[PDB]
Amino acid sequence: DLRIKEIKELLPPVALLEKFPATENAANTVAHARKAIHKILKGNDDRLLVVIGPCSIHDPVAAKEYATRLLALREELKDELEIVMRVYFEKPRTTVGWKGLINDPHMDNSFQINDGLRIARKLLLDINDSGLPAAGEFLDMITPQYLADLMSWGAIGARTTESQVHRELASGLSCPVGFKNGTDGTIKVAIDAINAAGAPHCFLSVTKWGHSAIVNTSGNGDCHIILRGGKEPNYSAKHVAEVKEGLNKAGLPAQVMIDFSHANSSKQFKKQMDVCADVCQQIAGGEKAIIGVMVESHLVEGNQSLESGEPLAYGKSITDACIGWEDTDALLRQLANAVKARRG
Amino acid sequence: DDLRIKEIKELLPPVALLEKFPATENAANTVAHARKAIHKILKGNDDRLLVVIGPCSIHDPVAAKEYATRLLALREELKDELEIVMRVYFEKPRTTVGWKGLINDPHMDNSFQINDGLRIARKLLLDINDSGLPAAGEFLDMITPQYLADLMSWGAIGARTTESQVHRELASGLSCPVGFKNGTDGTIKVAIDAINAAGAPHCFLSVTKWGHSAIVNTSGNGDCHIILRGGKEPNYSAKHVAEVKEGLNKAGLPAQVMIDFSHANSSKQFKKQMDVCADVCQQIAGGEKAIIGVMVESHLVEGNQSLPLAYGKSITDACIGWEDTDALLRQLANAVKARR
Amino acid sequence: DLRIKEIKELLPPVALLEKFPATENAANTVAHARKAIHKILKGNDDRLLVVIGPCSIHDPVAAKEYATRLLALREELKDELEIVMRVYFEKPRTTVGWKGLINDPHMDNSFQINDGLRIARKLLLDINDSGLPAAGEFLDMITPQYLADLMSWGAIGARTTESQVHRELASGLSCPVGFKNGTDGTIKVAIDAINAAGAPHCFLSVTKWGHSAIVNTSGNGDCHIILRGGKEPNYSAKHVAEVKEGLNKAGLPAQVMIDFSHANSSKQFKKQMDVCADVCQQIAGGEKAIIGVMVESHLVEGNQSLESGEPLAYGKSITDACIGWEDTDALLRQLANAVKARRG
Amino acid sequence: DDLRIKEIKELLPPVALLEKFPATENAANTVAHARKAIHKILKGNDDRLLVVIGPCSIHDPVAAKEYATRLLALREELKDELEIVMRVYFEKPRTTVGWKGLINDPHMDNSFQINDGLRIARKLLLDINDSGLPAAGEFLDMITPQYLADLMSWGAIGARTTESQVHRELASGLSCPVGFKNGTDGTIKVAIDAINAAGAPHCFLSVTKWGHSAIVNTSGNGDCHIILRGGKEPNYSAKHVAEVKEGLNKAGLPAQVMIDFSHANSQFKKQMDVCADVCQQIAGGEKAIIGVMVESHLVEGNQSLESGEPLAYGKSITDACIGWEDTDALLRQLANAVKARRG
Ligand SMILES: OC[C@H]1O[C@@H](O)[C@H](O)[C@@H](O)[C@H]1O
Ligand SMILES: OC[C@H]1O[C@@H](O)[C@H](O)[C@@H](O)[C@H]1O
Ligand SMILES: OC[C@H]1O[C@@H](O)[C@H](O)[C@@H](O)[C@H]1O
Ligand SMILES: [Mn+2]
Ligand SMILES: [Mn+2]
Ligand SMILES: [Mn+2]
Ligand SMILES: [Mn+2]
Repeated sequence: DLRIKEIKELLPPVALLEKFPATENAANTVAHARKAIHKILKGNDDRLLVVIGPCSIHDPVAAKEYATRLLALREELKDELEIVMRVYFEKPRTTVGWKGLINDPHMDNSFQINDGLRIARKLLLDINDSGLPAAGEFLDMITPQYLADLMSWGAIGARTTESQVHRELASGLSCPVGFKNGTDGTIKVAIDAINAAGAPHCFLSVTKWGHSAIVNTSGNGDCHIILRGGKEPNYSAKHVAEVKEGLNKAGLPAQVMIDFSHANSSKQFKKQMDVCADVCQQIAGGEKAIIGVMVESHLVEGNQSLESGEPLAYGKSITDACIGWEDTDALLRQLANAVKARRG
Repeated sequence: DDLRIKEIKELLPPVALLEKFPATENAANTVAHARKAIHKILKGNDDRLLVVIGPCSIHDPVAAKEYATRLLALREELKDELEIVMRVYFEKPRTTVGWKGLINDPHMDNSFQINDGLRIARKLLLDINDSGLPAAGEFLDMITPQYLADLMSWGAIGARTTESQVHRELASGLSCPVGFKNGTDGTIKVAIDAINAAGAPHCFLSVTKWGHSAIVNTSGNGDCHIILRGGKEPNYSAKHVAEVKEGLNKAGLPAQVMIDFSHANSSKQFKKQMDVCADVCQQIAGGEKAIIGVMVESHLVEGNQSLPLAYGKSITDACIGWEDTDALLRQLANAVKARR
Repeated sequence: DLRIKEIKELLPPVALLEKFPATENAANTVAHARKAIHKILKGNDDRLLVVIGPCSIHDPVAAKEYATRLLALREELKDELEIVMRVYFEKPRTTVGWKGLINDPHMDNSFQINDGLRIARKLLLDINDSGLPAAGEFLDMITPQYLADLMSWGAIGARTTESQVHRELASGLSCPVGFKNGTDGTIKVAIDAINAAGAPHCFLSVTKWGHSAIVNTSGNGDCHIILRGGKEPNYSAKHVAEVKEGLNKAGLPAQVMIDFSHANSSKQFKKQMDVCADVCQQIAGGEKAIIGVMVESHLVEGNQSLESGEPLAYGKSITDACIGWEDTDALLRQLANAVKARRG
Repeated sequence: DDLRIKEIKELLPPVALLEKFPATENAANTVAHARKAIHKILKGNDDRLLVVIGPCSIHDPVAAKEYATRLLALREELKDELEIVMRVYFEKPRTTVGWKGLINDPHMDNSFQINDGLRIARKLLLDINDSGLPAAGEFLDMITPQYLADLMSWGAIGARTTESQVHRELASGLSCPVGFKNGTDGTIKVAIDAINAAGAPHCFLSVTKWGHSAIVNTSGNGDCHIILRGGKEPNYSAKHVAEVKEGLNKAGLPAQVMIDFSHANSQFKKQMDVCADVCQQIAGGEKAIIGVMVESHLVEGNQSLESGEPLAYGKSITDACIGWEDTDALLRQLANAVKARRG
């Protein structure tokens, strides 16, 4: 082990589950949201799943204010929207940068992972306990053991849709799971992923106790595609119809989640509003295959760079740029009205 | 919690397999020598060719040992041209579902006797290395590596996981050199990004030799390289090799490549492997120095079969047989002779 | 494992440490009480260490009511007495019986030890946070990692004083440790234990992660004897003189803690008051060797049987009989008066 | 706080030693048959005598295997009268300090190479059982047994821990029979309590074969008995045996004893005198004596490890033992006393 420079103690998941147990409210929130999303995926509910929130969480105070504002819209638009808050801790990049809230909660490159896990789990508990469901991103096979019991929906990392170990992971998760399409806009890997995750699997994994074990999963039938764009945006009606034809040819439900950001928005946060406009039209004219959307959203629009010896703007992303609260309110109201038009 | 987790069973920790199956002196010397040789080839201070060759997947230790005894003869004969390393792959990534290799399911009956699989796999790897033959594997599983990596002289991150951050992290901490396949579509960038990440230090969650999760800090691995394995069309041609060399130079990496003759470079047809050998041999005989290694899917008997089984025949991808193997290795040795 | 019927999961110490961390005041209570006892054992404080409280804890509610009453007397008498509450979670039996709160918190042979550890640590934390230090018998080889950081003083029981694993345990404990003499009255085993515990040791133990490990200890110089009687009581001046000589002969300071209960009362709880009368007269008369006493004390006197199935009376021991609160108050004032007269 | 904890180092979990040194078929058969034979002697359906004999402590695996081969000859030959089991103890519980034994200090230099020592001790136990000779251990810790107890056909709880609840818990869950030494006052009440305690089921914390702590439940071990080892005076006479028997009957326990010829009942050669008295009792019809314990080595006596001089071969570095010639004689005497008791 000449390339392993140090090994350091890691709190076991049981220690974070005992320090931060789900309240009865928190567990009810997760349970209710997982069932609602399942009913939507089965086609038995016609509401739209909306996953919306910051690119990444770097400040629990701002995240709790965001959650309060979002929860108010969630109660008001519940007839049309199943609103879930995006609670992502890290923005994966090949480029250098902040490794996110779990790795580096103090944002200073100290890799204080035990602190990060405590802060992240406590934030998830508080949001769920307030009544707002949470959506997560699964980047690795160890982190989910500390947090997934507070997640109502998750996304597998776009760079690991094709990976057997991430698919094995999805097949045993208690929540619905979204797989992003290919970076060139094709959907073949994502369909392979939905199929693989829907099968039972046996593989190695760390347990709640911090020990590796052999685990058997049931398979996960609540997996769906996330359209995030290829070279160009792929949110249009032509693209949606192509993806629906692929999903039918593959014997899968012809339903999609559309990610309004990044490639689909051309990497300018404001263009999420344009994607909204298009997708709302598709929903208002009777598109039932669009069962969800994902939006990058924060209190304060835009973004900022993390800098040594310097304070940061409150509520503003330190990773990718997000729409701010005003646009977020308008966007949610637009989608709600679109869901209405489609129904009567 | 755990409504899709059906069962949780005990798993031997790496320390028990390391204690049951300690490296002999001979196995350890084999691994060290082979790592130094591949490092020398990668530093450019050796004109020989790294040849990673053998079954697509191990599924029968007895046939594997016959193949190794046969391959060891040629490794010895062709020492001055080739650094021959046997494919000993215990883990197989599926396009969707299927048999995942000896470790996951040694009895090939969906009994998933992974403690058995680890015992069998380690014993096989130890005997091979102990006979003097170095070994190569794909590192797919995040947990299994600690049971075997000390007996591995070279590793691969598959095409379907080259883009994975956890695999890049694992590579940053391995004691052996590592090849990264190109993407399934043929994309070269993902692999260049993996090489850059694997050479950097990382800090991440992982599992110790005691079976416990821990925080690990790695040093970074400078001995990583790309493996051309094809996309929609093959990418072994001199044109593709030139393009990849220009990409590596742009990325500030050494302009060096290993060429996988199988998978999408052979269009999943085992005989095209000899066709690619012919084409690749020409590049090497004409002075191409950027080709530092190749990989070939080879077995005792050619072709493949579905999962009693036929002896010497692959139960995953189709392989060339022993006779075409001998001929291929001699073709590569001759091309190396000519290059210098 | 033919005689092993079942193996069940156990929360690791870090889980209990994370769920119930020491407050600042709890940690201050432990640090100050250990320092004050060390000062007494070094000869630099003339006050009396008093370890007093229930034979066993079986009910947090009565334990906390008790703690409030004792805290008020610790505050009023602290110029004379260092009062430390008996908070015993583990009981050694002559053959079989209820082993205490941790082993069987619901007192019904359901052995819900994970519950018992949660209950026990929460209670220890509440008592220390209130300002009252706590004493415990260290019987089990695994439980200490869940509690020792909240213990200001520990006892190795008469039945285990001779035990090498218990001496090793003591050699690595952060708190002072008393060794009872043997059940037949033998003094030499406690003297040997003190000497063994003062040396460093290397032995197998379990870590805060719940894994077995090799540990090295520094040795514990804050060990002393506890006189608990034998076939006959051994609290009297004749016996104290013999023990001081025996300690000096073995190169140990002539210092003793006197247990008023167990064999020194012939298991008759009211006689603790007679032991008290005699020891107070020793202390008031000038006996410096008596640096501590121990007393079995509860809200209500006497004891009661678990086996009858009757609902338990409040504040009343289910193990050895104890003096009630009124006797306890009179006893603590007697001891404080004796210490004052010893100084005068 | 951990002020008095200087260092924490890695420990192989039992599964690692079990995987490196698995029981052969022969070792397993030896353990099973010896345990069943001792159960039959304790239930009173075999008239043979349990003989636990061998070095006070094992410090040299080579010498132990030679003694084991020598004793194995005597086992087969006297097998109709005696169930011979080798004493394979790794340490001498020492009043307060000294050489700590093979598991702690296999290299005998205070380097505490416990992982080495566990390997060496499991390998020794495996080889001895595999050859056909059962082995007897002393259970001092609650972690060591997990590495070794499957290769043990009988065990003793140390006299300094007979009273200890945690060692009684351990006994209640052991797969082999267990003896409890008397106290030191030569009294038997703590040992009677230990047999009653260990006979009951318990629930308690223990370390598993995976090296993790867990909650275990046990069934209770009905195969426990007393060992008479003396105190300030020897307790091996027929008078003492009669007192112990009335005490066990009064407590509702089977009236049977094991007599330890050494220690306080002992002067290593006085063990030969205790054999002399014990044989007279057994020949004269004493059924209650179901076993004996004898400290024996290749070479009689003992010797000091803190001298700086090379140790003699096959000679104890702890308590003094009888040597091989006296060992053959004692065993034949016991076989003859058992013959006289029977026919
Ligand atoms: O500081 C929180 C910020 O939230 C924004 O959405 C809002 O426009 C700002 O006025 C400010 O309240
Ligand atoms: O949240 C912890 C995770 O952090 C990621 O950045 C990393 O890729 C994983 O290996 C894991 O350590
Ligand atoms: O066999 C190892 C044992 O060694 C003993 O000397 C010690 O008292 C035990 O704690 C245990 O470490
Ligand atoms: Mn983003
Ligand atoms: Mn293949
Ligand atoms: Mn009591
Ligand atoms: Mn001895």
